[PDB]
Amino acid sequence: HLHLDPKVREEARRRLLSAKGHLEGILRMLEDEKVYCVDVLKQLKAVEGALDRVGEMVLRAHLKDHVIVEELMEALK
Amino acid sequence: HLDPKVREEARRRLLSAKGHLEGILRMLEDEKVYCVDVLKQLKAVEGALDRVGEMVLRAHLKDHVEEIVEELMEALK
Amino acid sequence: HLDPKVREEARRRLLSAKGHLEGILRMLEDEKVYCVDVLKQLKAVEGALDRVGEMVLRAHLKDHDVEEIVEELMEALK
Amino acid sequence: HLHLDPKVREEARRRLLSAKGHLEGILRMLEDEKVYCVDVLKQLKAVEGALDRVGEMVLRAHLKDHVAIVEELMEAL
Repeated sequence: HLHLDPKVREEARRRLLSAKGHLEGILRMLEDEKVYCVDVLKQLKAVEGALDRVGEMVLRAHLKDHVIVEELMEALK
Repeated sequence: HLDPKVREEARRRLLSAKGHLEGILRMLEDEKVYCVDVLKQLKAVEGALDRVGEMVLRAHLKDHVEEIVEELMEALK
Repeated sequence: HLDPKVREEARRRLLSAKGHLEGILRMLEDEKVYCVDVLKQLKAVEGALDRVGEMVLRAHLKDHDVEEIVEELMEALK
Repeated sequence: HLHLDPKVREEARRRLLSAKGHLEGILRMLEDEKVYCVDVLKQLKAVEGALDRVGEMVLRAHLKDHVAIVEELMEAL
């Protein structure tokens, strides 16, 4: 629906690849025996923080374009 | 140590979340992007992550001073 | 500027939120406290605040210097 | 259900009083004619941030106690 600026696209793709790499790390850690509950929670929050950052970039580009409301709101909620 | 059963369930759930994350990557690697669809997919993945975080916290809590609480709050905050 | 009707609705909703907030204050000013209820009341007040922010955001959006506009918004949304 | 430490109680009380003071400020600002949407959103976010701090205080106290139910807590979180 939008031809995203390659710069924002490549930037978002980099942050998600990182998020993905990080999630694969948690998956591997979950293969170990002495894995701590707190470590899992912390790392999950880290992946979440990275996704939020990508969401902001996408939201930014979406708004700049349109600056529709119900659909946007529905997505933010 | 995180319960082995929760560990297994967490692995299964995060593997799917990881697959979902790659779907978002593919959406971005396309020149045309539906920003709101992407925002929704991101929230969906965040929701799946939250559910696993919820499951691990619950087991960690059912299980259960200063050190304990301190580490938990650190993980939560 | 923020729609006059929105400012009005926002004041009414925030006045109740404030009244709710004082209730949490009274709960704490009590030597005996139900932690779980206090956590629930807080989340309830947080929800009322969110609904007001939601209303204000919506009106702000329905209305819409693109660059500057988005910059400020994202700054508010933080 | 719990005889909260006067120290924590007075601290949570002080922070809520400030939160309330801040909310009454927003209410007054909403009486002005040139109020900006972003300012309201920002200040509301500030009130929320202060409420989160009091909750983290109440949660820490709740946890220390019970570590020394899970459904009710999760339910509240």
